[PDB]
Amino acid sequence: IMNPKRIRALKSGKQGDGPVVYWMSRDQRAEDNWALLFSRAIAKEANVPVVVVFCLTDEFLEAGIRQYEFMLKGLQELEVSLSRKKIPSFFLRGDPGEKISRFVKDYNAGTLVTDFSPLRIKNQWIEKVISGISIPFFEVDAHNVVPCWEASQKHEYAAHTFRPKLYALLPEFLEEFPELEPNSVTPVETLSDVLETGVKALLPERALLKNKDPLFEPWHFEPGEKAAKKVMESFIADRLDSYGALRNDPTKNMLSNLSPYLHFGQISSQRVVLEVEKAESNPGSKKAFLDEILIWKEISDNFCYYNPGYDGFESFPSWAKESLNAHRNDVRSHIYTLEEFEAGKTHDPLWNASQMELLSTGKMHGYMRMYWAKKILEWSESPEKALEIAICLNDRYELDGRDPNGYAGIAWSIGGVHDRAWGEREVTGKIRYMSYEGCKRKFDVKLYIEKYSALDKLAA
DNA sequence: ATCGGCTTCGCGCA
DNA sequence: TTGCGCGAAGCCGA
Ligand SMILES: Cc1cc2c(cc1C)N(C[C@H](O)[C@H](O)[C@H](O)COP(=O)(O)OP(=O)(O)OC[C@H]1O[C@@H](n3cnc4c(N)ncnc43)[C@H](O)[C@@H]1O)c1[nH]c(=O)[nH]c(=O)c1N2
Repeated sequence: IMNPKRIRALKSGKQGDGPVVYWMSRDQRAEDNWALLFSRAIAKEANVPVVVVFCLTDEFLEAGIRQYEFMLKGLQELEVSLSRKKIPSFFLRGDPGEKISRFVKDYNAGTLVTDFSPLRIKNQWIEKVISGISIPFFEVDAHNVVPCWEASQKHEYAAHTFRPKLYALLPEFLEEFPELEPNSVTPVETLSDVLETGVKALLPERALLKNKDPLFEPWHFEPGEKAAKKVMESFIADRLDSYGALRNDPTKNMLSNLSPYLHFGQISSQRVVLEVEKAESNPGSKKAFLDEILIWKEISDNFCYYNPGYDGFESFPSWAKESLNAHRNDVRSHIYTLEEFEAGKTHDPLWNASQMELLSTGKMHGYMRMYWAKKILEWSESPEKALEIAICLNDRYELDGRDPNGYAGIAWSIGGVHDRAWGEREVTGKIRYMSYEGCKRKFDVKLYIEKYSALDKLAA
């Protein structure tokens, strides 16, 4: 009934006479969720209800109010969404490995389902969970069109080798979603406290302007499943046609803007591809866009899955390692610390501008992110430091941060992963180089700089 | 084979 | 700002 290559058995065994509970984690949405549909499926063939369980963890302390509210404001809207289909959602606070354990016990779950994520800490949690349960345990890729473990059984060296695999698998996986049928059988803190608690927890780290005013502008992106869908519709109707020709222009904003929604799972990219595919646009712009949400977004999962040190210098390709190592003792033009990068006090004002876009909006322009990471590698004392600075700023300040897409982007920029070797230079070696004067022939750099000049002088 | 083609490069010049 | 060919560069896969 559903394509069963989207399921992997974690733990086998006997079905409890209790509810089917979805350990929701990555795909925080009620529609177009292959994982919650699997849950409803084996629930219905069991005459049991489905419930959903979410577990909140101290990981929010590692980022910002901006993300925590994006996720929490979302989950309030999910709660109404599930409840109106008779699906209870329960919200746990703590370590999954040992609270999902207690839950499975306290409620005698018939079976357990979770979505798929390649992040290391999730594979730790699944382990702590299996060790402590005896009921079955399933994982479902609800996040990729083509399940990650089916797309490829190895690390793909680049897109041109991955892309033929994905598209061969595409006609059998690109399909429509079925309706989420409500519970036939009507079947731990409240959500409002966790929001306010967390906020009081994070306020003293809040980026403030020099006049105590918060730096973040929460209005560029309304959180939520509802909201996500208006973003994609308006993008397919207004911006898709221009995506190819205007995407590399930080002065326009012809991006789809879906990445904070995708990251928190508030929208499936399968619904997106689906709607794009029937859309009558420029074939140029579709291909470019399909390629970003399909090849690049998914090889970003393949990356982390097959490379446990996805955030490490060790996961760069051999040639990139030799090159950067050969240039470790090169004199650097400038050397900034994390904090000088952080507050945009470099000599480059294009760079500082993108540091200001990231600080205030929560979302740096896809093209600028690539310049940003490279001038970090140029102006830091070592690669490993460069890498560690760009991760830290990516996850602290991007709304889409803490994401497979993030590590594999940084790897690309600093370490050449999924890229190729270019003319050898000082410091950066054979890693692909970008310049301010290459930026000038592509967009009106002065316009970008002008937009974010009013922040730097009043940052501290 | 073994060779072309490779996300998002820079640069000069029309 | 446009595009177009060339440049330096390591390596996958048909
Ligand atoms: C230095 C640096 C740092 C990061 C990233 C790249 C670079 C160069 N990326 C990837 C990319 O920059 C990001 O996905 C886009 O900016 C998404 O913004 P839009 O949704 O507007 O993209 P746009 O509308 O152009 O593309 C649509 C979608 O395609 C996918 N996509 C586009 N560019 C991609 C890329 N380079 N890699 C993978 N998937 C891509 C994403 O799902 C994106 O939502 C990333 N992404 C992310 O979600 N979180 C992050 O924290 C980072 N970090």
